[PDB]
Amino acid sequence: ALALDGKLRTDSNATAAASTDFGNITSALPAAVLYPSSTGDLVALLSAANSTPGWPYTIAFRGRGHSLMGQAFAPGGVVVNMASLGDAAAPPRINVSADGRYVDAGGEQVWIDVLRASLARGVAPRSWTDYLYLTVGGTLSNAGISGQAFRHGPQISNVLEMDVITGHGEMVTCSKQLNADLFDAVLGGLGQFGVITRARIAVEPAPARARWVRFVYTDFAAFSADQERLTAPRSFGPMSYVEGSVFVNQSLATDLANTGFFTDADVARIVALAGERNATTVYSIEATLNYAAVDQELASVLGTLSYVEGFAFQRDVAYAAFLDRVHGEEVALNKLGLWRVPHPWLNMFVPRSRIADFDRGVFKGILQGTDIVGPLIVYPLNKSMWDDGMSAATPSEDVFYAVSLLFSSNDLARLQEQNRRILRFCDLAGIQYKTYLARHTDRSDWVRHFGAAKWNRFVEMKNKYDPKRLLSPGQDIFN
Ligand SMILES: *Cc1cc2c(cc1C)nc1c(=O)[nH]c(=O)nc-1n2C[C@H](O)[C@H](O)[C@H](O)COP(=O)(O)OP(=O)(O)OC[C@H]1O[C@@H](n2cnc3c(N)ncnc32)[C@H](O)[C@@H]1O
Ligand SMILES: *[C@@H]1O[C@H](CO)[C@@H](O[C@@H]2O[C@H](CO)[C@@H](O)[C@H](O)[C@H]2NC(C)=O)[C@H](O)[C@H]1NC(C)=O
Ligand SMILES: CC(C)=CCNc1ncnc2[nH]cnc12
Ligand SMILES: *[C@@H]1O[C@H](CO)[C@@H](O)[C@H](O)[C@H]1NC(C)=O
Ligand SMILES: *[C@@H]1O[C@H](CO)[C@@H](O)[C@H](O)[C@H]1NC(C)=O
Ligand SMILES: *[C@@H]1O[C@H](CO)[C@@H](O)[C@H](O)[C@H]1NC(C)=O
Repeated sequence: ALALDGKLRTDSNATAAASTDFGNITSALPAAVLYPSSTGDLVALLSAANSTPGWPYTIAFRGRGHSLMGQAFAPGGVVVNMASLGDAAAPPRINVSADGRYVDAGGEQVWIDVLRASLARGVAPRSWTDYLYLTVGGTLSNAGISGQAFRHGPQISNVLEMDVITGHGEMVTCSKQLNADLFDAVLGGLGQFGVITRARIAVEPAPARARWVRFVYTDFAAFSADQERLTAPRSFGPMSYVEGSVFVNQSLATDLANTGFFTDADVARIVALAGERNATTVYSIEATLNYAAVDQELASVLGTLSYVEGFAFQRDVAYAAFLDRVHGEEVALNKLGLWRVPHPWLNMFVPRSRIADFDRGVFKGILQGTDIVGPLIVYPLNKSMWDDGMSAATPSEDVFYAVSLLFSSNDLARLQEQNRRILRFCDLAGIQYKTYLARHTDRSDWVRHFGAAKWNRFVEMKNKYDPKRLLSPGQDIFN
């Protein structure tokens, strides 16, 4: 039925393209790839899967395949090429509401396109990812975090409603008011319960510009205290975005230059500072203020901080240019063949009470004396802005840190071993971290990830919405 319409492809080129991801570490060939022209095609697949005894195929939903460890694969199954839903010129897959208070976006749509459509109506989503070439459905199946999340929550806290087709092949509209169980399950739900075909995203009046600062520290305690100050509830302070980065001594000049923020003269000044202080690690807060009034507002906030005097660095850019900053980084790295490489990324949420310990063991310990390529990102988040009824798992403390160690790769085995060593350190130290963007490979690890109560809920939702255990098998939770 679908295959004859050219939609279900089994040819080598189709299966090969759906067999690798951004991680570039694991691969798994699907039996077939669906190229749906409409949500009707997805209903048809899931309905067939639901109603057919001896249905052979697991089903994954490939967004843009930005997964690190095969989460978007369907080994010997069917991968849905979600992008196909956006092929047709009409009808539009992104609709800003009549009053401009939300934007409807297809699950397959990339956030960069949501941005552009929103800005055309003078509005924009409030909560982002660092990198915009990711799908709406993909980030919402994880959490979606960036420097705005401290004050607006992750992207999953900025969804009004969704259309989801479940593993039963039923199209369901869900929200806090209707089918809330599915709504909560799908958000951070790792593609386990159904496919998001549309999500209603909160927007705000679009700021025109961002004053964009980097502040330099040699002292982790000062660096982290200041991040916590900037992101503390008052309602929040003036900063629109707060992240941070870590720079190890061995690759200091190189890693500073690789931010794309510091000029060569800037780098030289920071290298000189680290030298005089014999610092093994340098830290930088990255913050923005969306908008002479800016000058005074910025001066007032900076006055509350304790970065090294002389080491505030400023840029002033269009809001959209700030948001899409990493696109330029990809273009540059790709030209040098340094983008499409293995990415043994380590991402976790570390409770505030143990972040100094993590710094001691990892940044001042394990990572020392290595050539680091890729950003090491660290910044606090506020639990209050997360909904613990949703599937996403976070640490128990009111404040926890996003720690994203974005290693680019004989190097791969070394980096993989290093990541195991970091996790070993955390476990031995009794740090109650949660992984993010990682898949686990046995039951006990997944149960630990969610905790007993949330796991049991996760299973209840799985039985309700995907009883055959077909969906997103690359997460290795039920497969
Ligand atoms: C590649 C990368 C990823 C990334 C990032 C920067 C880069 C260069 N920066 C991020 C950031 O700042 N903050 C953040 O939260 N995440 C960031 N990411 C990671 C990214 O969110 C994940 O890669 C995520 O998976 C989104 O990527 P993508 O849209 O390409 O989705 P996928 O990898 O193909 O699929 C992931 C899982 O979700 C299921 N899925 C996909 N679409 C749907 C829909 N529509 N409905 C239900 N489930 C869906 C897949 O089956 C798979 O399991
Ligand atoms: C954006 O809005 C348009 C309405 O203008 C939606 O287009 C309709 O979509 C349904 C099914 O998705 C079709 O049966 C109709 O024929 C379409 N109407 C028009 C006027 O073309 C579109 O679905 C919306 N997009 C999203 C993702 O919500
Ligand atoms: C959570 C996560 C994977 C964030 C990734 N962020 C980024 N990923 C790749 N390049 C970047 N440059 C700045 N931030 C970058
Ligand atoms: C990673 O990318 C390279 C191209 O540089 C490719 O040859 C290789 O097969 C990929 N590996 C995986 C597991 O995706
Ligand atoms: C799912 O399958 C069952 C048969 O066990 C059937 O009763 C139901 O109609 C199916 N739903 C859809 C939408 O295919
Ligand atoms: C920083 O690393 C360089 C080698 O790359 C070394 O010469 C220097 O001693 C290191 N600085 C400190 C204080 O660790």
